[PDB]
Amino acid sequence: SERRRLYPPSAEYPDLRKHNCMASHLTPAVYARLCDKTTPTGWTLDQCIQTGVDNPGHPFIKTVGMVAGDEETYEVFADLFDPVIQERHNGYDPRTMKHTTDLDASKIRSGYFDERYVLSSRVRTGRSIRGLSLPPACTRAERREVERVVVDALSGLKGDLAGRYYRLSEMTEAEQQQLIDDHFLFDKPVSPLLTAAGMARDWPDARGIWHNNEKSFLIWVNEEDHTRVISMEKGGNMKRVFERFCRGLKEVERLIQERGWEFMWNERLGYILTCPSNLGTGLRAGVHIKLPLLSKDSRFPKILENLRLQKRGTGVFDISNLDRLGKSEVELVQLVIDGVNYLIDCERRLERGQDIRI
Amino acid sequence: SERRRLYPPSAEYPDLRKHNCMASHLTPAVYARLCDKTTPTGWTLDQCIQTGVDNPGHPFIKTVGMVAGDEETYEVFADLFDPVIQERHNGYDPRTMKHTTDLDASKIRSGYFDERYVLSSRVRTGRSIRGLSLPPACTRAERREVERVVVDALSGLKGDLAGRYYRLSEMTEAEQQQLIDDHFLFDKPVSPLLTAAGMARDWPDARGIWHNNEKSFLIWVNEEDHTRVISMEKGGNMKRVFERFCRGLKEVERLIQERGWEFMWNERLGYILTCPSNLGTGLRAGVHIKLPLLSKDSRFPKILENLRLQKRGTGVFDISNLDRLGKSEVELVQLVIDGVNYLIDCERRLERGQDIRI
Amino acid sequence: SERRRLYPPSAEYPDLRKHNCMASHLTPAVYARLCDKTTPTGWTLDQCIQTGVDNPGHPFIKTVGMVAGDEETYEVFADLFDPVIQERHNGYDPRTMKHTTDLDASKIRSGYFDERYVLSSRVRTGRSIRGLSLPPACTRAERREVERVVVDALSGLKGDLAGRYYRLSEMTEAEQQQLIDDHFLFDKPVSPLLTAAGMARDWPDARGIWHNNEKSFLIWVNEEDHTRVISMEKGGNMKRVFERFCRGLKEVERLIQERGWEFMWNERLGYILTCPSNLGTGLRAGVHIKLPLLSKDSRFPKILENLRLQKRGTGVFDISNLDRLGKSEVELVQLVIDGVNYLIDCERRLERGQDIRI
Amino acid sequence: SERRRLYPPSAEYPDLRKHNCMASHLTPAVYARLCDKTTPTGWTLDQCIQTGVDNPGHPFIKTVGMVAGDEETYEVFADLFDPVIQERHNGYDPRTMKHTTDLDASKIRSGYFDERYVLSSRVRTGRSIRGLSLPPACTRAERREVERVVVDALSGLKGDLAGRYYRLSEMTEAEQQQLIDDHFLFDKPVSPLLTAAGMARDWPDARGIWHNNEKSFLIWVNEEDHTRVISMEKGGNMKRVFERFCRGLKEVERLIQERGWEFMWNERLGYILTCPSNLGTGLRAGVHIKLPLLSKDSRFPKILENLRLQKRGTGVFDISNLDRLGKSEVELVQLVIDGVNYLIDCERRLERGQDIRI
Amino acid sequence: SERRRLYPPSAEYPDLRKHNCMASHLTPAVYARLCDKTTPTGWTLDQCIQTGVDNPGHPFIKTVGMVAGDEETYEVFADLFDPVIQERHNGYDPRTMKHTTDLDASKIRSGYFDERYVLSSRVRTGRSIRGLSLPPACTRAERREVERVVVDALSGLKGDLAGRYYRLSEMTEAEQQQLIDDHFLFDKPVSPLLTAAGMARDWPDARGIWHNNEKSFLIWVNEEDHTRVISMEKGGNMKRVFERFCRGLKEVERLIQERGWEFMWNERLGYILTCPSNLGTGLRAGVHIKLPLLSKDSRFPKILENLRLQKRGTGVFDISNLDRLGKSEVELVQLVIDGVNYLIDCERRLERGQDIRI
Ligand SMILES: Nc1ncnc2c1ncn2[C@@H]1O[C@H](COP(=O)(O)OP(=O)(O)O)[C@@H](O)[C@H]1O
Ligand SMILES: Nc1ncnc2c1ncn2[C@@H]1O[C@H](COP(=O)(O)OP(=O)(O)O)[C@@H](O)[C@H]1O
Ligand SMILES: Nc1ncnc2c1ncn2[C@@H]1O[C@H](COP(=O)(O)OP(=O)(O)O)[C@@H](O)[C@H]1O
Ligand SMILES: Nc1ncnc2c1ncn2[C@@H]1O[C@H](COP(=O)(O)OP(=O)(O)O)[C@@H](O)[C@H]1O
Ligand SMILES: Nc1ncnc2c1ncn2[C@@H]1O[C@H](COP(=O)(O)OP(=O)(O)O)[C@@H](O)[C@H]1O
Ligand SMILES: *CC(=O)N1C[C@@H](C(N)=O)Oc2ccccc21
Ligand SMILES: *CC(=O)N1C[C@@H](C(N)=O)Oc2ccccc21
Ligand SMILES: *CC(=O)N1C[C@@H](C(N)=O)Oc2ccccc21
Ligand SMILES: *CC(=O)N1C[C@@H](C(N)=O)Oc2ccccc21
Ligand SMILES: *CC(=O)N1C[C@@H](C(N)=O)Oc2ccccc21
Repeated sequence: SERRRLYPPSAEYPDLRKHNCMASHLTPAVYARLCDKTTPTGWTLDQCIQTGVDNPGHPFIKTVGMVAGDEETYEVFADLFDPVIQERHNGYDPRTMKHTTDLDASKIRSGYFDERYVLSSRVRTGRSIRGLSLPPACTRAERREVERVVVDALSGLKGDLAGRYYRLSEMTEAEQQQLIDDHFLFDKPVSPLLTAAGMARDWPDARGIWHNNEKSFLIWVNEEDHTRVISMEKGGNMKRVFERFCRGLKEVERLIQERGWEFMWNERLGYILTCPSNLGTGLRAGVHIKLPLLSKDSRFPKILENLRLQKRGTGVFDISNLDRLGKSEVELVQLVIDGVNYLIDCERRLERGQDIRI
Repeated sequence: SERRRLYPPSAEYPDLRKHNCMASHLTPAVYARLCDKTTPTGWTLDQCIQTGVDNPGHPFIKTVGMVAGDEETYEVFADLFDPVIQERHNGYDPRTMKHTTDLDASKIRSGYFDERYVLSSRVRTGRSIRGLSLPPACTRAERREVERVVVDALSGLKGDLAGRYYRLSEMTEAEQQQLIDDHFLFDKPVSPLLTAAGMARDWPDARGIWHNNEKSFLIWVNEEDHTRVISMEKGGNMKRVFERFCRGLKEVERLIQERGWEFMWNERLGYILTCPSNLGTGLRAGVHIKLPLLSKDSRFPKILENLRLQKRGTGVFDISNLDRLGKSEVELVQLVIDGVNYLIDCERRLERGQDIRI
Repeated sequence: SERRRLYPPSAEYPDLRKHNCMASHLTPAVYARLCDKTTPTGWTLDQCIQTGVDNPGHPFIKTVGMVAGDEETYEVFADLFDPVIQERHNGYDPRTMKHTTDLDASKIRSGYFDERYVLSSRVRTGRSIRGLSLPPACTRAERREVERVVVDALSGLKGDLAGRYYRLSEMTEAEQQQLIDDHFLFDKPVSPLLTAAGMARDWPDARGIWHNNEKSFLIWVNEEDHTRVISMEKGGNMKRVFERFCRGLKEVERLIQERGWEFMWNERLGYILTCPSNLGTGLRAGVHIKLPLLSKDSRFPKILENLRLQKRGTGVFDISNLDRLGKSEVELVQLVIDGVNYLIDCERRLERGQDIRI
Repeated sequence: SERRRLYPPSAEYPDLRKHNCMASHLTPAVYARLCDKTTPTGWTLDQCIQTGVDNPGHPFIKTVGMVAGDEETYEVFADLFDPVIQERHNGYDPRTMKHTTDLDASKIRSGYFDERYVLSSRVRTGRSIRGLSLPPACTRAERREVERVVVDALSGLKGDLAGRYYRLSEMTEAEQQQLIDDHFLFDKPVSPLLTAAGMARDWPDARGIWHNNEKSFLIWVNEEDHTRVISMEKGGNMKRVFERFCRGLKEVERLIQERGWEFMWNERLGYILTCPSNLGTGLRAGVHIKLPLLSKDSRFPKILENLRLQKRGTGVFDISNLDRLGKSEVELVQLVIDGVNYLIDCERRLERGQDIRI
Repeated sequence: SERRRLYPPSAEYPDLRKHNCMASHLTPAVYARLCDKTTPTGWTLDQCIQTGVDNPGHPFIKTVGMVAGDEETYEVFADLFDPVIQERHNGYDPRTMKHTTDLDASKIRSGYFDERYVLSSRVRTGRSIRGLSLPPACTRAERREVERVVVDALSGLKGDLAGRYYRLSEMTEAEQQQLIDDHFLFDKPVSPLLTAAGMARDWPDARGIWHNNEKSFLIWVNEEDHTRVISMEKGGNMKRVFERFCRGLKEVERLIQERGWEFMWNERLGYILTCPSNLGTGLRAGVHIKLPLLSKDSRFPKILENLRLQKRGTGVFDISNLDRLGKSEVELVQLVIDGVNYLIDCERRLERGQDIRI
């Protein structure tokens, strides 16, 4: 009979009285409006907000609290994501503003650093294959398809960017631990965020690591995104690292389109990834820095805020950029270079004169 | 989205903690089983049990608490009705037992009564036109169709059983009151049972009374059933009353089938009516009796139970038969005749010697 | 087979030849147009107009004659309701005009009355929970859900507006009668209007009364609407009564949205209720007045019409406002205050000089 | 399997190589376009054109060659009917032009004729009840419903226009023949045109004739349309005939809307009837005329064409108007009056001087 | 909305109060049961019974009154046809009994007649192509397909049974009349039975006559069935006529199956045709006889009944067999031969001694 009554959407509304951006930007009207929508692959709003709902989030710590199951999610649930995307990326408006992508290593300047605290340099991005559900919603078949596509493409790389693909299922635990310690691998997700998002399913099936012979170019397959590209260099020649990064990414993309596959990408958001915080470009060019001359400073938190830098624990700190949506890859790399140059120029403990220089 | 959850059937289960036969024979399993069924016309279980649920029923008073929206109901909701029908009709089992219908006025004997307390004699039955929803569920169009069919059929009656059809909408209030007082009309339903059953809808549209010239043969159209046939006689010659009743009913049925209409009827239940208490034949042959020599008796209620008689208030009492399902019309009339003959014979106040004679 | 023919809509058209606003504003074209529409929950036009069709209405008495089964009704059947709403609320046009709601007790002035005939003061409004069918169409599950939501919300009230919820099913008949006499309860619906609308179903299941300790703030749950809020004061300090009313209503609404529920509300109509006469705000601020110095007046009905006041029997009269749609709550309260001030000022029997003062 | 192929629409195209307006205005493109459309009641193009296809039509005789099964037909198959309607009604364009209806008997003048050849006067129109399929497609139930509606409405007529309804099924053959001879009945359809359209189905069930006591106002029920209204007068006082016609038609329409029924009517076409030739108003005001002074004239057909008159065989000729769509009823009646006045003024055989006077 | 109510089937029941086998074997229960069924091609019960309903049938004349729209009709509507088939074919029971078909011309004996009244001899049968709707329901495309199949098949005939196909649309009226007079053509259907059955649609499109050079073997395409085969001989050598008939029929069937087409045929009924009277074999072997020595006999109708013969008007009488279902073709031919031999043997007017000899 059609006279049976459904649960009112308000009955399913989460209890967000002690939470922290989905919780603040989710309202009864929005949930009721989106309670019945769904992407063509079956993704639904509750699945998007499950990770945030499960984890209330510690005070003073801002977490997005949602994920996307496929490309169509950002369109179907735009009314919810858009405020979150805007709040995350310091005012960027997905509805109106547009994103531009450039990967030219000629524009960059400076590049060379000073071997004082740079230690190492790295650049990282993510890429999702179109037509395949994202890790939060991907099934075993889709995950295996992503792995096959990426592996077959990378097999065609020639020259310096030529290496091998190692499957987690076929790798010894000791070797995996050694690679993790050497910063050349990813660990099994254990924090509540990933598992609540449902991205540790079927571990370690269909997760792998492709790295070049020199180990200066790595690609994680099915860890947080369909592909996570990394260009590393145990030094401070960010120019060369970014050059290798962009050229290898271009070659990988060319090989992807050769077989008929395309990276998810649209003008409003750019490259599409799971975490809305990683939308835009996904670039996280950064470096490692030392504790002594820097830890005992006066007000570096304000300095980092002024120069748009993100400081986190190594694994001595790690300094990178904050926002990926909006600015372009070359812009973000230049910003990081200028910020680290300022940091290593005004680090002087021999004298004083820190200027911040917003 | 198909992920939304319906209200569990147990959520809709009525609160029958202070009720009296649907309440005792309705259980969570039955409601859950039938919570989704429905007759082809859209009748549902909640509609069937609404009248009983609304009225808890006074203690010591047994009411069915149920109705049917059409014929298919008794099939669709048989798992629920059948215990109620069996409990009502003192053990009759609809599932196994079968019903037989006869209307021969030759079989009856005796007939003539004594003008002591008989006063008046009456016989009543009900009939439902197949293909049309019953009064609880009938719409305006179906009610008008029932009225048209019945009126056109009765127009063809000739001879003694020839009279006129009076429409309630075209009848003065004073005339209606006079007819009601003369026991030749039906009043607007006001008791909670009928209104809760939803049978007072659109009153007085499409309700009428067809009566012969002598007013000894009446038919109420759309009051409690599609048709309520009555044969009256201000006397005690039950033989003649039943003869006229059966012959007129046969003629009316013949005229009904002439135009292609059929009375609802199936072997298990016989003629189909709204109240499950009226199933079977609907016959309620009875008479009116006096107070003085009778009310002051010793244990008449036991006598009535023993002889299978129903005593109610006139409008001095009214005595008739109890059960309609099972026994046949001739059987019920003979039982009533024998019971009233016993009552009048063993009414002796001049002496004693009541024998009950179960 | 698809060759079977449906009943033409004109066949179902009611017989309104002796009725009084649905009958005047219902025409064959409108019924034919809306004969097949239905709200997503299954509400249909015939259900809306059943209450008016059953009750022809006494001459010179204006009754709306229709009800709404849910919010979408006012949209789906707008072509029928809109003329009715406009005729009821003295020219307000739902299609074009818009409604504004304010609940500020600072704007009100005067407030204090004279203890001559004021006796008592009261304010009343209604509120419907979104996502749940209205009482005319609500099922048992939806009614229980409404009761649970309201009770859980009111449990969070603290301070002066803190009290208890009493369930009808768990309340003695004598206590209920005493509360009714004290004007602190609602009686079981018995008028034909209520029952024909199907709002007495399942009585008294899921009907309750929540009142504060001082009994100056009451809330009827599932009597005529999902919630009926009342603020009472056995005096004439309308200012304080309205202050308590608005602050308590704001707190109740806040607690409602805390759990994810929202009151039905749209700009064109404001708060959505069953009777179209109660649309807009539902406010009926009024007072009780005495008979002697007032009943024997010259042309008080003209005075009430001029000052936009409604006078009805107590249970000495009750004087309040007429229209709720259009004017705002503060506006209506101020109008009532000014009207009663005029009445108690121009009540002079010591002398004459009534001015009406349209 | 869905791989099976339907017959191409061109396969069903009729063989119209020796036909006469459907054949000229039906083309392969139109048939292919409309080969799959259908009115909600199931009417299809082939049904519309069946009557024209079966009857090739004699040369020099123009017949419409199509009919409509219901109102929606004229909308659904407008691409085919519209050229036919325009060609029939001498240039009227249904798509752009609009129709206006008036029935005032005050506007008419003259009226009185000369008892030379007028003999008798008559006016005729047709009317279709909305919501019921037209005779070509109506089933038995719909035909009976039309008859019931018309009979119940006409029962309410009072005064001069009060009479009786006679059913064909209950009328003797001799009486029917006498009525036909007296021009007070219709004969069983036998022409191939009628039967090919399927309008003689179930004869004589549900066909009747309602006529007033004076027999000056007749109504044929279910002969060519749902209703055919006729006002007759064995004389030449066309003014009185038209007055009675219009007033009786107004009363009948009022009684129709009283019960909730409406005549089919839309601005573009006016009153909707089966034959597209009868669209617009259906008025055929005319008279009977004699042979001698008129037949042996010079160029009578030219005079009729110039004056917009239609001359046909009585059952001495019968002269009326040609077009119904476009001009209004009063306009058509005035045109007929002027034409007959001119005919009876220029009929002079005593002398010559015919002027035609286009 | 799904709350709208269909017309009850009893509303559509025909008015058969003055009819004659469908009318007697159609009852309200059967019509109600079959009111919604339909063959896969859309044939419905009302279409089947339309021909009988329209024509009441003269008293003392038995007509089947129904037709079939396709092969599946006899199965879908078996509950109605089966009593009619049984009543028509003197007790044959389609449900239980089975039909056997033989066409061997060796079994027949006698054959040669006496040139006294035989005059001419003829044999006729019908055949329907499987997968194509029967003439009552066939569209233009299906009719053209039947014509194409039959013509292409007959083109392959060689030897004595070689001739030409003449299309009605391409044949002069005078030639058609001459062929009709010579008993070598069929006339345009005009009887009410045919037109009511809807088998004169689109005349003369797709109707033809294929005849051999000697004109002793004819085939009517799309006149009453898809194919009507006839073998004629202006004499009395029934043996040769039947031999040619059976051999030509076998050759035609072989050519039909060559292209992948099959004659409709099932064991219960045999060859499937429109009129249920023609079911079984369709054989009507007969002869023409003279008036003088035969008309003036004593009890010829009794003789015809006893010998199972049918006498009808020529176009002097025509005598053939009565029943086709049951007995086989050879059986029917032998019965006709024996009956005519008896007739021409006991025709003696020179003396008496008629024996009837049931
Ligand atoms: N500049 C760097 N130099 C060396 N190792 C790095 C650098 N940046 C990141 N890593 C390594 O990457 C690993 C994971 O980094 P993570 O916090 O997941 O970055 P992301 O989230 O951008 O992938 C760590 O074990 C860390 O050692
Ligand atoms: N034997 C009788 N004599 C006279 N009137 C009777 C008799 N039986 C019933 N009636 C009349 O029938 C009316 C309604 O009876 P009711 O209780 O409705 O019987 P039922 O329910 O079987 O129709 C009463 O007003 C009563 O006067
Ligand atoms: N100003 C008032 N003072 C005291 N009691 C009141 C006042 N207004 C209403 N009531 C009480 O409310 C009860 C029901 O009122 P009702 O007519 O239903 O108003 P509404 O329809 O607006 O709820 C009555 O029993 C009456 O005593
Ligand atoms: N002016 C008239 N006077 C008398 N009888 C008339 C007149 N006009 C029509 N009739 C009668 O109407 C009958 C049918 O007319 P018909 O040709 O069907 O007109 P329509 O098609 O407009 O109904 C005829 O038998 C004829 O006698
Ligand atoms: N034995 C026969 N000899 C000559 N012509 C015949 C004979 N039988 C039938 N016909 C011709 O067949 C034509 C139509 O016959 P019909 O009554 O339609 O038979 P059926 O219905 O079996 O086809 C008639 O014109 C008739 O002349
Ligand atoms: C930013 C990110 O990678 N996130 C967002 C974070 C959250 N819900 O706030 O949790 C998860 C879980 C799994 C994968 C990615 C993230
Ligand atoms: C027996 C009868 O007519 N009933 C049953 C009774 C009940 N619910 O127990 O109430 C009603 C109401 C309406 C119509 C019939 C009955
Ligand atoms: C105005 C009101 O509260 N109404 C309207 C009234 C009518 N039909 O005119 O009937 C009912 C019935 C139940 C509840 C409310 C009302
Ligand atoms: C014009 C008219 O009344 N027609 C049209 C005519 C045709 N097909 O040309 O056929 C029929 C048949 C029945 C009723 C009316 C008409
Ligand atoms: C027997 C026969 O050929 N029939 C049956 C007859 C009837 N309805 O009784 O009518 C028709 C019409 C058309 C073709 C065949 C028959």
